Amino acid sequence: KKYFMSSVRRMPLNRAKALCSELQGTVATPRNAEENRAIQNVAKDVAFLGITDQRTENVFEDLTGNRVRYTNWNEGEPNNVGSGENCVVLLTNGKWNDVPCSDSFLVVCEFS
Amino acid sequence: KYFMSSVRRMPLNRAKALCSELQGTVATPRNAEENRAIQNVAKDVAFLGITDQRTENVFEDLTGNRVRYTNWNEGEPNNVGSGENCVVLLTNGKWNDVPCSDSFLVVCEFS
Ligand SMILES: [Ca+2]
Ligand SMILES: [Ca+2]
Ligand SMILES: [Ca+2]
Ligand SMILES: [Ca+2]
Ligand SMILES: [Cl-]
Repeated sequence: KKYFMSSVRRMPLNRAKALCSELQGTVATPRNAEENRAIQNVAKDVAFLGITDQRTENVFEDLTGNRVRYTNWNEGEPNNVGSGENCVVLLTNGKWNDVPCSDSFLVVCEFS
Repeated sequence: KYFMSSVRRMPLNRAKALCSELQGTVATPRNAEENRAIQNVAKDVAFLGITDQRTENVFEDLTGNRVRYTNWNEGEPNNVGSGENCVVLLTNGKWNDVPCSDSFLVVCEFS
């Protein structure tokens, strides 16, 4: 099964990726509502998910460039505000929001 | 318990920081079964969450609890040189006490 663990500190996506990979895991990518809720269980505050539309705007892929199916966008999202929000975070209500990849949030790593 | 190994080597302080970052701790085998599980996740010599920093020759986990199960390599623990207060799991599953300042892989443990 997948196991989810949340970080203590906040960091931008690249550092989040490096953290999870240090222990041979990846940034949590929920594939369904059950997994989304499991990530919610460990995330005490807004946290990065392993999803981005960095390749093509409004086409969301996991960090391995594999287009995702399941999404749980908060109402009004994704809105790509300003210069661009190409990363994704899980809000404390379980819904998602696109944010700048350079902004800092907790990270939830995924292992199996 | 779930065990994960790092890919890079680092001293105990950085190892502890790494496991703590994801709310886990450096792996401490409580029996032969856990010892094997940790050995398998590690591809090379790795730190365990055991030290005798507080009292020499009194090995305890990172929370001060004295360890019961031990799997010392023949001749260990020997506290050689100017001292060896940390512990690593060798590639054969046995343990060796080493300087906490030295760098090895780390296996973190989660519940
Ligand atoms: Ca975008
Ligand atoms: Ca947004
Ligand atoms: Ca010693
Ligand atoms: Ca020794
Ligand atoms: Cl030492």
